[PDB]
Amino acid sequence: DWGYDDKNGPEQWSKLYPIANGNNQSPVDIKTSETKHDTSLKPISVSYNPATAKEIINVGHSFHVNFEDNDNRSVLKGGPFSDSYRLFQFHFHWGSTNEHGSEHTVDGVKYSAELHVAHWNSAKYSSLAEAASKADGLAVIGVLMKVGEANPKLQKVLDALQAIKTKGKRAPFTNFDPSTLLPSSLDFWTYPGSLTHPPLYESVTWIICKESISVSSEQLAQFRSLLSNVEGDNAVPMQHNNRPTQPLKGRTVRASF
Ligand SMILES: NS(=O)(=O)c1ccc(C(=O)N2CCN[C@H](Cc3ccccc3)C2)cc1
Ligand SMILES: [Zn+2]
Repeated sequence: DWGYDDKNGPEQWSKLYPIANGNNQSPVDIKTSETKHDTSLKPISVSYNPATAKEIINVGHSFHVNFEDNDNRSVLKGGPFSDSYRLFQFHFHWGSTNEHGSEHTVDGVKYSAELHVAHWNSAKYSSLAEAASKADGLAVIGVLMKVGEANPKLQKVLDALQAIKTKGKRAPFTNFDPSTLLPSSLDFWTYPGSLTHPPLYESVTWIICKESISVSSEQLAQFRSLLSNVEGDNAVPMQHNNRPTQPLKGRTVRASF
């Protein structure tokens, strides 16, 4: 299959997934001198119901927190969108050291981690599986995480990790509103892009917050403590899971501010 190590990592993904060399690949470096302000961009509005939080899962290369997505209890609206988008999961990316780990970069600056909050177009489509490969099917909020003070909002997520230490492990994760993880200012950049790992579908409208959130060095250690192996095998920590930034290929990054 695919991964983040030497033989199966980002540099080699194009062999199984040709779209990796596509025209709408993510993530990107946001150059602030080259962004175009857009007055038509409405403010981002998120309205999430904590009752939709369902489950936390170790997926080998990462972990996901999944949400019930059968109705519109948890929605994203506004920004560049006419359609309402339904929350389905959030997850993080991180790096081997504090010096890197984010996927998106801003004026060449790499952050320590990045939060992704993913949604699918339920106005246009009937399911995530239908939406996933569509140009307007997915919307992901990206939040850059800067190493510094411990983030108490992250704690419930971090506390849950001891129950899903190895690949394939899953556990209930309930009564959680992930808008509590977002920065106070929702000023954003947006561009048309892709999933940042296989299958790399060019189906994502990216919403990148200009304001970062904090994470401590020890909080990052907890991410890196997660194991990629199945229970009983020799422990293989998830050291990193961030893709290198990709060519803009003439796309414009728009700013709401
Ligand atoms: N980093 S990112 O771009 O924000 C990103 C967005 C969505 C997903 C995701 O939900 N999955 C991808 C892996 N297989 C699963 C099923 C799946 C496959 C394809 C599309 C959606 C979901 C779940 C992963 C990464
Ligand atoms: Zn992601």
